[PDB]
Amino acid sequence: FPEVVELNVGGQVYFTRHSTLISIPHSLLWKMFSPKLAKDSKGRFFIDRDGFLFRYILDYLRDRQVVLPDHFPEKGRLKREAEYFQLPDLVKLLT
Amino acid sequence: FPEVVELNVGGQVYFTRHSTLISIPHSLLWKMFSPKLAKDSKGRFFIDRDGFLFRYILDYLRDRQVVLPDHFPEKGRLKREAEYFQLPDLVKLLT
Amino acid sequence: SFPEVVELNVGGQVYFTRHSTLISIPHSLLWKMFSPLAKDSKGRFFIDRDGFLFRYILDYLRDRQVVLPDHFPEKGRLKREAEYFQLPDLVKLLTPDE
Amino acid sequence: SFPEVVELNVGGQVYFTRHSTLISIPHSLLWKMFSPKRDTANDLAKDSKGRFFIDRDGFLFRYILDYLRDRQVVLPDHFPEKGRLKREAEYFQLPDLVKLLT
Amino acid sequence: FPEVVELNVGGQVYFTRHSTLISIPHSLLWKMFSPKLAKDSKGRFFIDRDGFLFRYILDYLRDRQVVLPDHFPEKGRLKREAEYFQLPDLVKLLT
Repeated sequence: FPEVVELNVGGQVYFTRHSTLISIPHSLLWKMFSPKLAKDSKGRFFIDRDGFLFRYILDYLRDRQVVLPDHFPEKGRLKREAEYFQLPDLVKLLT
Repeated sequence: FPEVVELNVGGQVYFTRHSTLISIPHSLLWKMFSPKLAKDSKGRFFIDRDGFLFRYILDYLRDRQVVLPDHFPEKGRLKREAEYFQLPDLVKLLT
Repeated sequence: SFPEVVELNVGGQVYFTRHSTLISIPHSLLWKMFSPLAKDSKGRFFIDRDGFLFRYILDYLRDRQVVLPDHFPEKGRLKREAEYFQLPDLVKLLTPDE
Repeated sequence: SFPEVVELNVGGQVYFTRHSTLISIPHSLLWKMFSPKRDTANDLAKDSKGRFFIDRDGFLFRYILDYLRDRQVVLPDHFPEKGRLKREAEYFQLPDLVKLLT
Repeated sequence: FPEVVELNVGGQVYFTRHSTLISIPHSLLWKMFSPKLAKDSKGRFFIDRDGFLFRYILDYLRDRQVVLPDHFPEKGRLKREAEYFQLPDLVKLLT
């Protein structure tokens, strides 16, 4: 895997470090990006999840804490995304 | 059909796995993408439905459940979309 | 002729629909326009109307029915749009009796 | 030199309208701005994107644009800022719209 | 370093002057671009943060002040970004 990973999450393009994707052991992205996969038309790694919500999943992977926009109406949806990506501490934070 | 399908739903661009579109048998998207279609100017598969609501149709196809944003004012509209795409269990969840 | 999938620019908002949807209701304005027309700089068919309201006009053309968002504050404005597009049954659905 | 479909940037909000709509009311500001009666007249402010720029409230222009299209005013249900729009109609020099908003 | 620096901030491409990146001494971008790193697949300088919030970070580097859009819902998120980029005076302005 390259140092900088190019992702396509349900249509939205994200760039992150490989270390960020494998930062939390036993999580879904850690299982997927183990240093040892579906690709988009432009050769980007594809994740079949909501693109807009992934922005906050990424920031939780970067900081182990995520600040949400004022009057964020998708807390419950982000909790479901956190459940899918298997991030129990983020699930606890969003309950 | 490619592994990652590029969709244009009434103006809104979505990317999903082909398996996700054919996940529910006897549904409309299953009929449309059965391996045995209208295309946009940029060669994307076209769906003549509301683009904004398709976001929640996609998440239901991904998880066989969908979490909606807080104070979602388009439950009735999504129910009509679920009826069109022939997803009875999603229609039941929105009633 | 007209393509299968029509690219529209309605007062700034970009919409994509099937040509069959635009000519689904005979003697309506969109039927008159697309029966076999201004174009923007990007070559999209231009409609000089409110872009946000067109979303509900499109759904009425798709199903001959339209569900509106809860506490929709532009019922009167959509009625005016329905009048412009010459959709009498949609006008009747949006007109209050009291 | 004006295109059939004019791309406008009104204080941040992007609007698309026909050139005929902008010059529909003679002696109004948008008519002065866009009229080919200008003959040797070219300047109008443009944004970075190349769109014609109008230094006014973007949200209220929506109802100014609909008055030019229909020569009537259909407003959203429970619209509070009626005076602000009349002030916009005063700026765009639309006396008949001013009279409708009284 | 070139006069005009090409950046990739979590997917979003930004172009700025080298002087703007080193305008505030002892900040993270100063230490990164000092005349005395990570690169994207296309050879662009990579920053593993949120791409959308980074425009405001550049505005503060240019003018030493930042005007936010009316009803800006991401003040808290931009405060976290300001903390990461080590801009204490910007953090104080966002508290």
